Amino acid sequence: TTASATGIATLTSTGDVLDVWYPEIGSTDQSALTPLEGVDEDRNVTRKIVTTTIDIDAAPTDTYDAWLRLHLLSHRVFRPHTINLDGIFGLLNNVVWTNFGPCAVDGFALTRARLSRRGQVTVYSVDKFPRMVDYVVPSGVRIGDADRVRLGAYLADGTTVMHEGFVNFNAGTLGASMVEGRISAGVTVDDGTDVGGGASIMGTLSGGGQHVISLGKRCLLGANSGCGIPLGDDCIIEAGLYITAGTKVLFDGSLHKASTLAGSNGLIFRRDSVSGQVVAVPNT
Amino acid sequence: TTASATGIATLTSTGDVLDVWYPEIGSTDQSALTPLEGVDEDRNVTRKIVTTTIDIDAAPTDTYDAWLRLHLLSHRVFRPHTINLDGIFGLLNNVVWTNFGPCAVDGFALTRARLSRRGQVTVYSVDKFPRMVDYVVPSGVRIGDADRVRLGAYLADGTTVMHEGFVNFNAGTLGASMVEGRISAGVTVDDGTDVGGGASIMGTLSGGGQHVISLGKRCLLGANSGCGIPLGDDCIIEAGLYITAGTKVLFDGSLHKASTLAGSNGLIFRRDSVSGQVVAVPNT
Amino acid sequence: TTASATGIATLTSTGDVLDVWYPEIGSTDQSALTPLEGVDEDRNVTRKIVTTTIDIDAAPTDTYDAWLRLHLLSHRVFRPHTINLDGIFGLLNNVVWTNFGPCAVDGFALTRARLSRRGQVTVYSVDKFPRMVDYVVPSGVRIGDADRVRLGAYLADGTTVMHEGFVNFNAGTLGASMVEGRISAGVTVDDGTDVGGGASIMGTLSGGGQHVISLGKRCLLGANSGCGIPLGDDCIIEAGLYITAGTKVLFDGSLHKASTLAGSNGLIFRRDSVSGQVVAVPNT
Repeated sequence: TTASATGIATLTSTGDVLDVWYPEIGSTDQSALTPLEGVDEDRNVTRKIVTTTIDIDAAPTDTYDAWLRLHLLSHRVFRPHTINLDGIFGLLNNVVWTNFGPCAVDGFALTRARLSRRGQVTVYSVDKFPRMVDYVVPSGVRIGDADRVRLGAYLADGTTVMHEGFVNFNAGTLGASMVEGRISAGVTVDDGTDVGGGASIMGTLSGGGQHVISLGKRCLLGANSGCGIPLGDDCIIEAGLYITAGTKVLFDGSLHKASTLAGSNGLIFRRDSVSGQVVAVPNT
Repeated sequence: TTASATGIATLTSTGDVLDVWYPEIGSTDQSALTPLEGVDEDRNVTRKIVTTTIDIDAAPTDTYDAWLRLHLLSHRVFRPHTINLDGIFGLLNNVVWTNFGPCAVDGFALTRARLSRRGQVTVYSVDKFPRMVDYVVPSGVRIGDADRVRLGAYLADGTTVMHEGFVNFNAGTLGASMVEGRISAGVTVDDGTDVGGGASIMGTLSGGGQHVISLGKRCLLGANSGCGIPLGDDCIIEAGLYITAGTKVLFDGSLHKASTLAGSNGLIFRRDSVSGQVVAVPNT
Repeated sequence: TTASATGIATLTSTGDVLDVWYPEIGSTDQSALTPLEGVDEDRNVTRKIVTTTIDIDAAPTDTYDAWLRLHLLSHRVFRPHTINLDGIFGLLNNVVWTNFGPCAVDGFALTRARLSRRGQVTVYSVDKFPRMVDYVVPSGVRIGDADRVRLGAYLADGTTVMHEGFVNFNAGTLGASMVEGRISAGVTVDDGTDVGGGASIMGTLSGGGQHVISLGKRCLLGANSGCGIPLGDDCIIEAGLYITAGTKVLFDGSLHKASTLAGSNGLIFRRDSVSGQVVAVPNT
């Protein structure tokens, strides 16, 4: 699908793209942005209006195109998995995200020294993905510590991300959800889901499919729980319990790999003291 | 109990209250605050001195009264559960907390554009509760990442909140305590307690009482542990173990719901490899 | 070993040292820093160039010496455990880390009021250790939320610290590593290690040796796991499992304290549904 927008890019003297801000999508209005164009000699960058047009099904081909992809997600124009992001890591620069804006990692010590004549320099982050909220604040959301939501995160109207929640790029919520735990890249949860405090969805060593996971509607993951399998609607994972793809769970009298229960609806995963096993039992 | 204070409110052109700062409680001194009064045309708000008087036992009745309640907690004038907070969620506005101060969520894109003529705009948080430290820094405390303590948190002299700790409103510490994990709203811990790294107190799905919990003195919760029951003094929860209200624990030869041990003193909760159970054993 | 550097100190009118910045180590160039020297009457501090020389094997003896020690670590001049830090807690002041720089905890309310005539005051942290990145951005690293890396952290080239990672002082990575969990003071991990999301290394109640731990090369700790024992190379800890020094693990047909396996290479620690035990099995 064709998509396009007008934004303002921050460029180094090499022409490396540190960032592009697209305040809105599909718009032509350049002169909202003209008074931001210019040179910043302390940072050695220039800011320059650009117009970018892409095909969402093609892999991104340069840095401008990568940035527009992430804005399309966080503006909620497109959902996770409807935009091709292949190769995006090779298109984004590592940047020093400061109170004065993006700065190049090369020669930051000189930049810091020059900027310090204007004020205290604070570094928020050093990464290829900036903090979502500094580019897009989507409507109807709360974010308690906005360090923890990357540009490219999709947060549906009605979502709260608590301070210990985290939402990566190409990930997030498809309806109103309470996110107190960690949503890895590619993962989505649906309406009325509560990801409890410190819970992990698709974390390190949770799975071994060639393929990413999601949760359905009204799933409840307990605090400090984890989930490495796709779940359907109305599933519950007990506080403190990590269900990995390879966890053996007792369901109908025998042990089964949790991956065999992928996509189930209405299951409660919990520890069971009488059997000594993780059990999967029907939710009612 | 009657309480009162003089502060400065930030108001939108509708008269919605974005925030009130009360630098001190019970004071009359208006002209410390007069040079802050004014209009900010970029944000479209005005700042205006107010005096607010409340009864701590009555439910709050407007936004000013809500804000004073949260200041009374974080100034440590009153302890958690001695101030009525019923309805507070309906009195607080969702706000965009920026480096230029509070901004309205409605029309933030225009606000961001106007503010950007003065400097880089950074959004810290989008929420109904601001970061405590921007209103009150209570004496004798350390806070490693101050995104993680909400205004309304009560931190006793001698408390350290580590970077992965979190303290909600109406919650916190009643004596000198090390907080490396997460204290939900309504929860308090007492003197010499260590909430270990990533531990959860009263998290999502930890309990099913009609009622909130607390820990006593000198409780030690291991890293990545959890507790969904009130505990007395000198209790220990093993690292990595979540004790929910419904967890079956082996105590005196039989299995009991952990809720039956609510308020105990001197218990160690740990996994036991010879029984395959969570055991509760006497601390000595 | 003798070490020295030129920096700029922030001093209160008592001469208490709030911070020292040493932009580079072993250098004489004072006049890069002269235009920063001065008085800040709102904060009541002065900034003053200093030259500091220490012996890395001697305990630190004043505040300047403490600060240089932490810079030597985060500049990667010396590795964790090659600099004596005994007594450092008594040499560092508790500071209010603000957007205007370090401020004294004593009389902060007056400082906040004075600074507010220049702009919104934001408090980032209140602690004895500042945020590493505001003093040193080491080359070749990404840090998603830079609140979570203390000055004194050693991050090897090629390291990513994700937003829920944390690295204390005198701790970190000895080669390229993915840090998504929490590295306590004194702990190091080596090349190709992945500390999964929310994992804890040497957290509260994980151990009872008189002595700190480390992980070797290519160790994989699952999300929400924990480790309280030194491990060698190529070890794996299952997602959701905490291996404490006192955890009983099944290895060769009998139960052994995990501390007896300290320093092993090529072990996989996982829950085993058929035995009901934590097992340690060979990695291949």
